[PDB]
Amino acid sequence: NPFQFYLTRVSGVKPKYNSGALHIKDILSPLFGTLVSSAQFNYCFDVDWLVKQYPPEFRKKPILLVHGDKREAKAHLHAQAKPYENISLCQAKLDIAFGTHHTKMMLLLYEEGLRVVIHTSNLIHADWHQKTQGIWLSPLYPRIADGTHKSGESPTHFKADLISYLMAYNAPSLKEWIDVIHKHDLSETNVYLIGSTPGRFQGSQKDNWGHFRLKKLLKDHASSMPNAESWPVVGQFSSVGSLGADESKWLCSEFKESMLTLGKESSSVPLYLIYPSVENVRTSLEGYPAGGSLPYSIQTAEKQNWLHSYFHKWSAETSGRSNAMPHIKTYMRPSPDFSKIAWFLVTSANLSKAAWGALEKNGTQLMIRSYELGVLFLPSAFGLDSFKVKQKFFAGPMATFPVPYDLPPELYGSKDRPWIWNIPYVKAPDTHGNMWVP
Ligand SMILES: O=C(O)c1ccc(Nc2c(-c3ccccc3)nc3ccccn23)cc1C(=O)O
Repeated sequence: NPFQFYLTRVSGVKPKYNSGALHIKDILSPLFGTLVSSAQFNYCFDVDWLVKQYPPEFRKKPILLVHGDKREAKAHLHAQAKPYENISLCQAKLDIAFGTHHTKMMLLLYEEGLRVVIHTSNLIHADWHQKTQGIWLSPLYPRIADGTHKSGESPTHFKADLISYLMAYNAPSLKEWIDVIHKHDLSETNVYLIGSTPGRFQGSQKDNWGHFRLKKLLKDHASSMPNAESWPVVGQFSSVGSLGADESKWLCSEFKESMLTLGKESSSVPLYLIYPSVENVRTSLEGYPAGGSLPYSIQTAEKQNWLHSYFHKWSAETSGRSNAMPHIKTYMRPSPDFSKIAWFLVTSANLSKAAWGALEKNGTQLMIRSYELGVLFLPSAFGLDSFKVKQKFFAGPMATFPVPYDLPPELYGSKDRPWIWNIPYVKAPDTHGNMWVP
């Protein structure tokens, strides 16, 4: 397959549903390369667990942890890492209030080349155990011969865009990794990078990040088809921010408008949002504890009940993962009968203004609070007009895209409610016999 899009292994499903999946131990194995150095960008870290995921022969190679923690949280992380002299830490600046470092990425420098892994999992045991998570694996990028002058650039501009993303941190440990990337040939990359970094962007910078970055890529590298207004937008996420008092404030004004862009010329497009119901969580492999990783607070939800009429259940029979709660985030543009898609994005970005950006200053400035990172699959980058949806995720033409959940999405029933993590659920017990008492 050309897409190199994987799910994480789920403990408890039948082997046929883990055949093409990846555990973190697989990603870090010597079969993927002989490790020299690695950088782990993430939100949450269990350092003791993380080091055990590297092969024993590689556990003393340098590791850089890129994080957003401050004050006591930062001290706790440093305390976690001090037993390991090979671990350095880089604190990503978060100068806008309520931002987080939410990017999940591995930079893996080998004796044989370089690999980039952009994924959705925190570096803790539970995120790789029984959750639905996504992984994009880059090709093995060879080193450019010393003395040779070539760009090493892809038709999707991935090398320059990844360097641009890392430059935004303004961090000396990441300048080292920028120099490493400069020395490698990334020309085989067929995905577009979509990043978010904190800031207020206007003018030439407005299209660099967040949902304006997505809009720019869809304008430049997708084509609008007849009946485009009938191709829905699907968003699928594990957290929801405060979106405003009605859909006109952000969701259906600037976010949806970016998502429905196709081609270069100048809305009744259906919008499907997939987010676990209480019942999805209760009957999940983890039970109610799965909702500890679906952080939608009652305070936020009570101010936007209008939003929940967009919500659809999690269902993933296609990948055997209906009971493996999603921590992957995905966005895509299917055809009206869900048999094709115009594009697919896997990312760390949840459904929030912090992650995607919100327009400010009379529409001239895009303000982003957080770091986020994802990769965009466009048919044009594969010589295609659209992708055909693979009918079974782990089944066999290779030009069909493996969508990891069921289509069409199923609307919440009248008795369903969105998972809200800080209220109790004491009416029916979960798969482990327990209630939920926050
Ligand atoms: O992707 C996701 O679902 C996700 C969502 C939120 C998040 N950070 C976070 C948490 C928190 C704290 C402890 C345990 C779980 C979440 N609380 C707040 C409050 C405000 C802003 C961010 N917050 C991290 C992730 C991730 O998994 O990276």
